[PDB]
Amino acid sequence: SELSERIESFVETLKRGGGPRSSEEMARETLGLLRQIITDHRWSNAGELMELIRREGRRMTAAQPSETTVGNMVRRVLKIIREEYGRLHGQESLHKLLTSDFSFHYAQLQSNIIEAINELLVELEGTMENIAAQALEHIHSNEVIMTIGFSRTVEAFLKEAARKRKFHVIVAECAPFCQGHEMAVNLSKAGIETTVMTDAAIFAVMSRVNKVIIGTKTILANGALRAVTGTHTLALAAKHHSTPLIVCAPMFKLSPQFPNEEDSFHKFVAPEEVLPFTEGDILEKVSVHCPVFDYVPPELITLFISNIGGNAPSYIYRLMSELYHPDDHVL
Amino acid sequence: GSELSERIESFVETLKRGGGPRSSEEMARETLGLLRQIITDHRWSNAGELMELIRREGRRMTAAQPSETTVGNMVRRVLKIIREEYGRLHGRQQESLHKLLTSEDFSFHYAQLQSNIIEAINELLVELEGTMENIAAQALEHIHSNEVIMTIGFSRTVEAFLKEAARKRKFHVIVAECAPFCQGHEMAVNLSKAGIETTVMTDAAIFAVMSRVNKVIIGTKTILANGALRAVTGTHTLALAAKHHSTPLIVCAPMFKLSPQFPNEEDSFHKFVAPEEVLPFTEGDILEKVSVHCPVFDYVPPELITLFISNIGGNAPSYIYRLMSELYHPDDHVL
Repeated sequence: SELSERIESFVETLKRGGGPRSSEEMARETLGLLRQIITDHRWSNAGELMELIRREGRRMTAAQPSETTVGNMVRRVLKIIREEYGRLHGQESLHKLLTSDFSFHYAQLQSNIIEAINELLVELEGTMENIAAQALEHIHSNEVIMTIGFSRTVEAFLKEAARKRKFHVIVAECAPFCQGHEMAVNLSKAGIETTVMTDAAIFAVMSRVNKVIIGTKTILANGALRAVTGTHTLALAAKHHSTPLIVCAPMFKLSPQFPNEEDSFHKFVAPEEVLPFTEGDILEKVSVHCPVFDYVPPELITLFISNIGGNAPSYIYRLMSELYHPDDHVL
Repeated sequence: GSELSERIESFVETLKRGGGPRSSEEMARETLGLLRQIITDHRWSNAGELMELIRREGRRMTAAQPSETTVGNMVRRVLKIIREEYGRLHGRQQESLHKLLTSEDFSFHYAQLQSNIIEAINELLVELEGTMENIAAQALEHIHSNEVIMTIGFSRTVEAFLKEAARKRKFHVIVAECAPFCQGHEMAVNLSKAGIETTVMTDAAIFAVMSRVNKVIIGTKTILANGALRAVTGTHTLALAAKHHSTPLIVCAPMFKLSPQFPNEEDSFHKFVAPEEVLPFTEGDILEKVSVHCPVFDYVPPELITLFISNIGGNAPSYIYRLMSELYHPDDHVL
């Protein structure tokens, strides 16, 4: 019952508040939990294993829809299972239509699944290092960069680029949770000549910014972004001034979902962050809304930097085909 | 008398043959002096006869070199001055709805007229003296610290603008040479002598460098009726790149470069010169079949222009229609 209590603790942590702060920690925890589910649970065929994984994935995704990394890991494990079963047993395209199965047992499938999960974890470990390594090809000397909020990938990007180049960074605090101050302090401690501003100044100073480098929470199927609130205005200003918008996002933040799906997209938190409880009687008559995430259309994004290199949003669909099976979108 | 005719012939021959005077300010001053001499050293009875004489002289001077719009601008300014003086000293405009809802002759010689006109012309000449300094004085309210300015060709007004701004602030200026007459090198070295930290490049790199440029400050040869520009070649591309990157485009141009004509005279708009500058005569037999065109001016639509800086201050391209309505009379456009 150790696995059951681990699953319950994970679900409760997802529901109440994020234990693993970094998304990489969440992905690693999900992968470890899925590995324990595969090993400990007793299954004969591949189909029953897939349906079990689907059940726990549905529970975990229902725990917190905004946290898409859990669902991404579940779907990656499902595609790994499908690929291994196909390899040990014997893609919607025009070629397939013109040219032209579970419930079979294979004893050695489990070891292949386990080793595939292990190599997936190994790849997961070094994503930020790869992004930082390729950072130096996009920053030139005496450049001006703009960042919104706090993202570890972007700060690693900038700190690796700062070892050989001198550039200016402008960080806009992400109100109400003003986490841009922490990133600005961290970058200033590395001597990167940073500046702190509020969101309201973004369009005021974008005319003097050479390029924008941002992180994200989720990349959708069409190349759209689920980012921190205020990123849509940032992208609109960048498009207005034609400054390139670079998104430093690893491959596990890539979700096969589409924008218009149940409208449970943004995450709404207590209005105490926006309007304090000490205002008084006016709070009876005032509707306060505090979204924490924002939708960014794919046409406002210039480039995607990931552990496999640089890509355009127009190619994102292909990265969907190589990662998730079309029958695992619904989960 | 005879000396006036000799001066007129010399002026028209200098206009139609080559350069002279060097600067547009000097050309405007010479045109105004010639017009003053015509007004004084000639006998006319009515104001209409003086207007007809000025019309004939201006027609000849503009036919000498249509690309030099400053001569026509001075002629039309003198005609407007004559109209204003006759109206003020005879009775007590601009074809508005107000005049249409509330409902001429230029005879009746009045003795006090002529002298008054001369005075007005002198006033005009006075504001020709401090025009460049007036434009340059307001450079410190458009340049901020560590800015990146970009310029095309050689412009004395822009040179004075930047040299006055550099006395109290540090900024970077990129000059794109205006091929074939690479006059941007002279402006670049002139700015470098003032320690403005200037960069030189060919004007094929305008779009590549526009991504790192904060403001574009350029001169012009003529401002058209709708706010359009007749500028050196490559200015239309520069404006297009600035509009693509939404970098503000500032035009530093005096008030005597305003021409009441519209861009529908496209045939004579550009000044086509010998193709020797583009393709040398030493190419050989291929010159027999190749068509080479070397325009020195091009048309910039008003929608690509952000601001107009002149000796009367800053303005938007949407207000140009008013300024010319205060400078020229509608019946004097055709001349």
